Amino acid sequence: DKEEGGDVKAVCLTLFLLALRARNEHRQADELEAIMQGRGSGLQPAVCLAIRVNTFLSCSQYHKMYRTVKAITGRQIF
DNA sequence: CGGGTTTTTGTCTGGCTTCACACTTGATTTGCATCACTGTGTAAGACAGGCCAGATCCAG
Repeated sequence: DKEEGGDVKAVCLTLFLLALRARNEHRQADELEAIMQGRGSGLQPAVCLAIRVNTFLSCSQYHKMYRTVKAITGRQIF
């Protein structure tokens, strides 16, 4: 917070990417980049909105599907 | 119109990873084209024509 402005999460993921590249890995690096950016392993709200609308899903139906996926998989895809 | 002072970076430098890259063939798994059909088209209004009724007219 003294000289680097004061953003904690930024320094955190930067140090993690540096320590990861130290191990010269690309798989994990790309995974965390996609997670932190919001492009892989998890849909944007507009994307799931388009899916729910263009497939005629009811709100109740969509909630049922969301609940089932979250219960079985354990990871929030929608 | 271009001098100071940190940012922003590709290297120099050579030596350690973790993935990349030739071949099979028999499956196994995805991806995509094809075919006979579907729904949404969904109540009233204008006009001519036959028919008596009753008004319009005729003549003893």
